[PDB]
Amino acid sequence: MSMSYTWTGALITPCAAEESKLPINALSNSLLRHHNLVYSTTSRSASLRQKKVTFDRLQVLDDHYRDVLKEMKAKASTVKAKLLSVEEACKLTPPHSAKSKFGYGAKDVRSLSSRAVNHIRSVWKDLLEDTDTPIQTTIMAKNEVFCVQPEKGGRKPARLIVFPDLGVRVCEKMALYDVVSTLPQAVMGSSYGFQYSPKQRVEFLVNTWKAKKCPMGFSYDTRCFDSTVTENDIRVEESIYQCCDLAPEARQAIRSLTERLYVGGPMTNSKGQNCGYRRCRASGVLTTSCGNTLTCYLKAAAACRAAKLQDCTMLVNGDDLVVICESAGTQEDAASLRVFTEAMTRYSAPPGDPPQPEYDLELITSCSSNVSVAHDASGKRVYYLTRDPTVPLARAAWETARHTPVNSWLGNIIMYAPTLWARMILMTHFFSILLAQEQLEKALDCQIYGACYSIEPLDLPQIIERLHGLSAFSLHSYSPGEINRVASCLRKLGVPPLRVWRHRARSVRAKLLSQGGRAAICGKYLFNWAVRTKLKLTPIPAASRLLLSGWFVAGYSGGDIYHS
Ligand SMILES: O=C(O)C(Cc1ccc(Oc2ccccc2Br)cc1)NC(=O)[C@]12C[C@H]3C[C@H](C[C@H](C3)C1)C2
Ligand SMILES: [Cl-]
Repeated sequence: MSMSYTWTGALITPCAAEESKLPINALSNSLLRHHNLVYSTTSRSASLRQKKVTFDRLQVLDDHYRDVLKEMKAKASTVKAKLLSVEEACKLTPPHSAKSKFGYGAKDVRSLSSRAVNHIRSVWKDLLEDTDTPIQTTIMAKNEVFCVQPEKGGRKPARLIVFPDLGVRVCEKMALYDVVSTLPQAVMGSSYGFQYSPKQRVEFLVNTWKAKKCPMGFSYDTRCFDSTVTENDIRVEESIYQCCDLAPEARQAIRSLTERLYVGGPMTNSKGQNCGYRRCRASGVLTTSCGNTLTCYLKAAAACRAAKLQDCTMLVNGDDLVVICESAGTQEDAASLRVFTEAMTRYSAPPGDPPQPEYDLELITSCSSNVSVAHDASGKRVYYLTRDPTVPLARAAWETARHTPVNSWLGNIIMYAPTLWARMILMTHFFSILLAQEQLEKALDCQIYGACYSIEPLDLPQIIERLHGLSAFSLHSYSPGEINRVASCLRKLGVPPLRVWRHRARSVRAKLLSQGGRAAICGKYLFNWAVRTKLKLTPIPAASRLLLSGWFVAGYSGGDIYHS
């Protein structure tokens, strides 16, 4: 019986200028034409999200709960985590990270400047000596682009982001970075979804589905997960971390950061005004992904035991949960789900949209995607993940008409490379401009699982072949449903139908060819689909000579992480 937030009256303010509408770049229209369906959320709607996230939490724990928890601790107690030298942690800080309120900035932290490392050290020392005073935090409204869908009641309010000053953030890395990158995997084995690259996630889903006599799966959408995480949920997370073999110093920091940061604390807007008090999960700390995954898995697994799902498998990614089990008859299934929801609700994690049993894999949506099918060169059946490309496109359009620090279009191209909307529209549309500006060599930033990475377009082919396999360049005969969903979308937004992109693709693939080197290996593999005479595509050598290690290991959303 504790509120997720208390508010003072202070508005959530923006620090910069917030553009809500698409500018009208002549280039933007080379992609999307109905630029009035595209929109970005601003701190103008923050008060609506505030109502949504502010609620009371009732939570009753039980035997199933305690049994699973105990099993988790057991596995946790077999993990050993080290600390991180100020230096080591400083390197994990993104070049563009928010500057500290204490004189220095991101580059100063990255460049191990003196003033910075001195504050970072005073902060660390303060964590060891004071284990009670609530650390201060800032609450900003996020600004993400979407498309207008009248079927949902128009537009959606901006999401909130709550984070601590850069000093603290670098400490968090020193104390927990190694833990949140190892504890998760060790406690929930194969259920931990961040250990998989696209090719592996698909493989884990299909295999698990096909491994059931009469498969039955569902996705469980939790209404505002972060807001439901109770203080006991966070102290429980801590007790799990504490199971690891930690340095007496790392233990004091972890305990101190839990009591002072994670379990809640006060918030101020950009103007330094007292905004409110948080008593639920902070969206912008390092343990956000690890914490949500651990806690989402804990409750879910215990609910499976109250509902009696038969031989079930779970795949968790933060607050995103998908469950596949053995069917017990459509009616018994519907009922096992209602008890599942009832158990979850008791664990302080009610849902938004109530879960619904599904019997067709390709009709399940987890991590905003679904399995679909296509065929490789030798006409073999190949599975891959995809989604409605509306948002992806509406954003790929906004990022063409306004410069953005991190661009999703490159993340989508990588993660959804085998899809047809990514290959015929994204690759085509972008490698296009990266020629009308000669930037095939210029590295660009993008996020994956939260971690930030610097990637060069000219390396996409090797990368893709690594996450999706070589088939991803020769997939044909896509399922009609999919082909149709994309086409339907393109018509909605105003994006030239697939045929137009086929033409553009042949062209682009050309200027890229009559440019040889690497720009021609991209036009060769990334566009072998826009030419009748299809050249033979074989294993890329420079595809092995690349370690994508850090990539798919753990999740770091809101963790202010930068991988190099
Ligand atoms: O922010 C995150 O924490 C985050 C998590 C995430 C988890 C599981 C996924 O499983 C899938 C789902 C479909 C295909 C393959 C795989 Br493994 C995909 C993404 N998003 C991104 O990494 C992304 C990467 C790229 C593409 C999207 C949007 C932005 C840019 C954020 C997800
Ligand atoms: Cl179909």
